[PDB]
Amino acid sequence: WGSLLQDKQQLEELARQAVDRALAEGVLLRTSQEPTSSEVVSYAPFTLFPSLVPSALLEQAYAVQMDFNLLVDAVSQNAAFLEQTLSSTIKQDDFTARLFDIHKQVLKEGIAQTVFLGLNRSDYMFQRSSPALKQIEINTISASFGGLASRTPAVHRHVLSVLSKTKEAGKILSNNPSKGLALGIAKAWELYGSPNALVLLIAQEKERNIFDQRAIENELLARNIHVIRRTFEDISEKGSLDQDRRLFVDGQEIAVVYFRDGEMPRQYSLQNWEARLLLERSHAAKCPDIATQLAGTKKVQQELSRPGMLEMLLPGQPEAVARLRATFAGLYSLDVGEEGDQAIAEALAAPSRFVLKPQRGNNLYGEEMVQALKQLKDSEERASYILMEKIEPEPFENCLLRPGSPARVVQCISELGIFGVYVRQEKTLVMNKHVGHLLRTKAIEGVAAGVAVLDNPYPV
Amino acid sequence: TNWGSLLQDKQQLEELARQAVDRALAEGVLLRTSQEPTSSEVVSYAPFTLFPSLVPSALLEQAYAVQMDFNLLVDAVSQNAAFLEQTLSSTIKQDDFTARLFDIHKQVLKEGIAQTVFLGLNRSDYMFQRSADGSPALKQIEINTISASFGGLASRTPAVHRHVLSVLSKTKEAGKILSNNPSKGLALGIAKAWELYGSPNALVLLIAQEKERNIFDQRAIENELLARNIHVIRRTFEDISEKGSLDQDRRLFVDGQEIAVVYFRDGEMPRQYSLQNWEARLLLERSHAAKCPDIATQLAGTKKVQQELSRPGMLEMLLPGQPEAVARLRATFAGLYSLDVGEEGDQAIAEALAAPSRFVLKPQRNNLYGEEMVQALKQLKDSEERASYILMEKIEPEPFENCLLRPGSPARVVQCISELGIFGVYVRQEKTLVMNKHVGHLLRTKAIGVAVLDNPYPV
Repeated sequence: WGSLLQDKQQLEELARQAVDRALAEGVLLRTSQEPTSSEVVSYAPFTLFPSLVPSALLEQAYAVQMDFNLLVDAVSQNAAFLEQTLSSTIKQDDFTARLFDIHKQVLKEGIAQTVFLGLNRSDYMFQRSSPALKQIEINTISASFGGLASRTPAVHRHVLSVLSKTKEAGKILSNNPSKGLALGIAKAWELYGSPNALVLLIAQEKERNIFDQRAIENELLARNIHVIRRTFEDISEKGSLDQDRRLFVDGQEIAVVYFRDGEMPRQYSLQNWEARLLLERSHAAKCPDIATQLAGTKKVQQELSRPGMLEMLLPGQPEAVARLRATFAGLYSLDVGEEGDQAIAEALAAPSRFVLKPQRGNNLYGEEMVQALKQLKDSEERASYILMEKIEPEPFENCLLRPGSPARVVQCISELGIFGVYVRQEKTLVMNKHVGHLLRTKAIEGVAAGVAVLDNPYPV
Repeated sequence: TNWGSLLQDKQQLEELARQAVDRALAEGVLLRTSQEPTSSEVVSYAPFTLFPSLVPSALLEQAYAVQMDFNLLVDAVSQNAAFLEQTLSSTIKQDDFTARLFDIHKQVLKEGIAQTVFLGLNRSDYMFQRSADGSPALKQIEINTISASFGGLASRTPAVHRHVLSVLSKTKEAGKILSNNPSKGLALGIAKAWELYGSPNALVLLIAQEKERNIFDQRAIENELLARNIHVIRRTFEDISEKGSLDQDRRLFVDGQEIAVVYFRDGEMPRQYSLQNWEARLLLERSHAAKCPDIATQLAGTKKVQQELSRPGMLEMLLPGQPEAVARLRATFAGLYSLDVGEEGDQAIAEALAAPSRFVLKPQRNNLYGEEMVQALKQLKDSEERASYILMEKIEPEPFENCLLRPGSPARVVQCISELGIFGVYVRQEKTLVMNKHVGHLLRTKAIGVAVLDNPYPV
């Protein structure tokens, strides 16, 4: 479809068509100027065209989501695994220490909730081996863009239709993760067993991605389930527990706490840490619970790759273990010791093969990674980082539409996300599924730079 | 209302307003800002009401029931050269805008009309007058025969009002909001004209200025056409001057592509035309393409034609043997008065000078009330420019309370009045009427500032 654009004039004309359709379809962010206000909005950056994705790789990513849901839930329930895995990390990293301290406090007091759920997103890249599916990470707190991802297929159908490619417009895959994500919260709300109780959505006041979050709220409203949006500071001021640890905000009972904040250390303060502890101690279901946020950390991801580790967490499930392990790339501990020393030495000698990732645009490549490794080698801070195999997908051409940037065709690579939803009542899994996908695409330079834009996986 | 009376403090109102605005944005109820009217990189919501305003079912039904009569009336006017010439003979001597529209109309009649396909997308607007008995009566403000607006955004607002009522657990009331999709019906009129034109590869040409806040409303019509494999190009009058060309059969080409339908979303006001833009308007009118509207149909929507249509026996002359249609049309007419030279115009001027509260002064080309109207009438009485104005009965609906949401303005409950619009679509091949229908409604509400989008809640 690229060949049909004669020059920059035709490209800019098609880009204008795409942008106006994206806005009409609700593919929206607040402005960076006014992240607290909907009095002006922009479009969420997205690709002019849907990017080609081999059907086998998309199928493989879908086929392992229920395994990842079981694995994260198994990790969240294994106090010894979490403590052994994170012991060195919590000594160095204040953020992980504070999350772990809340986990320890609620384990000590006893878990108040009987309803557990996860809304997550497992992210992959296509490694040049033929392409192979390899996991970047799994996002177990504030799994984003399921709302906007439900709105972009119509935009790509519009762009292909403008070019009279109506057969190709029809091959774009329908995608509605926001319905599935909402249905996970709705199931947890039903199991909590208070018809008048609310869903509490924790979000900071500065939230450019509010429309993505409102999509989940709109789906719950359609099912007569009401959401209140509150900050951690609002919970510090107004939240409290009754004698049975039921959570009340503004006199209203809370059934489900849905986090869309609390993933990064700068989002906290003393009062916000106090609020996170109050929420975790409550009888409300948490999405995620504190142990499940810990299950999504880089150090857990690295330790899950150790020989025999998956078998220990998922006993007697060889097919599930095989599907999970197939997605694992090289993951290396940088902890003090000979093994961490070898990984540092390998990355100093061949920096193009590795990425340095803090326990958390913070990843380091090339010369910046080499400078950081020289500083980390004789620092106990080395426990707060992992090294990973650099995944280099085959670049391809697309046009990344972002406000303030002229429409230009550039070399790109993608990240494929699968949205997972599971719900457990006590020890019993009642829901475990995939609910849709997210393709995001970034310009290369080879290191991906700029923020990833929304895309759709065109099946080939 | 059951919903309105739950909002007792400013914090409650502001919280519900935030819910409304976020849902409106998600539903594509969008408008460019006044300061960035050429760019879609930063936009906002089209102003709208927090709640749907109460509208008597009988008045909505009456407005729908007269639309097909208005479509016949405007089409009949457009085809009656003698009626247009007699009606506007004094107007064209004084008003440059009417003179230039009329001159194109005359040049095309003299050359011969090239198109064989005709259509109108229009919007007939009403207010609810307090009648003698105290019961409201439906009275026409005007009919918009060029660039009939907001049928795209009106297709998107019902979901917003359902959301607001659902937040308040008023799900029965959310269910009673009327479904409304004028965007689809308006596009289907263009699609019918495109089918009758008979060129599978011909385009719809949408004429629009580069400075266009209401682009999203316009795109809704384009989206509906694209769903039916009909393609739109947006061009300015300046683009048509540069690139528009006719073949020996007066087929219109832009960038080598044939044009089946010219859909005007510009050209309703004099300030939109340079001399080059008037040349472009003539080129388009001379072409074989269907025009929405044709120049005669734009003239059919003007204030002077509106007033002359109220003369005794005039409807009967334009719509012979149609007594039930004539009665439905005439029922909606308020007082409309010529200000042309002569005793009658003198009588209207004297009545308004003496009792200004009863009247509004309206230009043919900016409506004047009270003291401002009196000063203007003193200046117009001994001026030939009186031919460029009509006097109209002042319609004062019963005020009611609602909350008008506008970007950058605080949420406030204020006294309001509404205008109810009905969208009309008709398509004709030569003498054969192929489509004639209503396709939806538009309720707009204003503080007693800008009219905001609303929905008529049936009572």
